[PDB]
Amino acid sequence: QDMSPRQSAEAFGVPAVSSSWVNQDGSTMTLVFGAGNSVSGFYVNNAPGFGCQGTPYPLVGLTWGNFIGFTVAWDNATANCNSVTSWTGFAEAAGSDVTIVTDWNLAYQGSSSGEIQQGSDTFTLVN
Amino acid sequence: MSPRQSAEAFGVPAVSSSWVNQDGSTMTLVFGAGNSVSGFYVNNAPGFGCQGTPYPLVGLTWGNFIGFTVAWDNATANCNSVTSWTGFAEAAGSDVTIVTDWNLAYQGSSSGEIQQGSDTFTLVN
Repeated sequence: QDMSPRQSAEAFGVPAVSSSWVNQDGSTMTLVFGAGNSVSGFYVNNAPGFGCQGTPYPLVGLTWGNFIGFTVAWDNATANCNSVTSWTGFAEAAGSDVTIVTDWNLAYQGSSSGEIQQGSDTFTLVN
Repeated sequence: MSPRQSAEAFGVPAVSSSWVNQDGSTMTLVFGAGNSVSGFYVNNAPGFGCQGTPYPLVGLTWGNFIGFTVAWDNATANCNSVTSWTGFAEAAGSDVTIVTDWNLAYQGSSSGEIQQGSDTFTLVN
């Protein structure tokens, strides 16, 4: 009874196994639903005041129903910001639109010792 | 990046490690290729459904930084919700601690909600 990739995407509230999104800062991401409640994809940060912008970083997570969680480690071939971010949240469908309401935490190296910064991102489905 | 090197860099001298948080919740972390962590989590925290049964976890690390997610769905119990943790490991002698913050996305009183909390994990072996 493992949910198919397509069943998982439908439960989240999107038509296809892959979906494109944009947040309030114009950061973009693509989500790919797989077997085992799996979430894969990539993230492109556009948020002012952050490093590691404008290039894709892998994301991995899990999902159940309209709930999701996923992590991005800020290392790729182009740059490194020695940090990790996770998002957790819920999808809301309305008409032909979907939004994901998330909260995030970011683990990074403070000027002294490890620190965890927090925020919220709202993502809308790009059709 | 190889598993053991990732695990090392996190502060554990082994690809497989077991942890327990302040409330008695347990998890096993396996460092895989690249930046991957995979394992299982047993929630023994007061007041949550889905106690005492193992759920898959997945995440990524970089250095002593980690993020991982658990969907509260398995064959025993479904709590229609997901939790992610994000934090950092600190090593003292052969002790290793993970300080994390977590978010739980769930179906609240009248709509989706996100509850926040903090877990500290210690390395057991």
